[PDB]
Amino acid sequence: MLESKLINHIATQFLDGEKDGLDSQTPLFELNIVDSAAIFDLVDFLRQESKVSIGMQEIHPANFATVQSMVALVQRLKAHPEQGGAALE
Repeated sequence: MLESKLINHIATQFLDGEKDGLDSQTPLFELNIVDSAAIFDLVDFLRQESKVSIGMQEIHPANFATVQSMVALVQRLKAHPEQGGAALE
């Protein structure tokens, strides 16, 4: 249900608080519903819950194409200690 919590978050600012075309298993790319702008928000949600950091370099919608894409993107960096902080404080 955590996967629908990241949806309804931006579904407010994007869809007037309605869920249609935008959900976890729904193809965010094929329907083009979510912008790359809201990816930055979906990031904060995932990295916060999973207690990890991700770099802006890795923050792009290609990796957040669906729930199964974005979940697995976090799962790869989970095995890393520290990453993303390149030329950044």
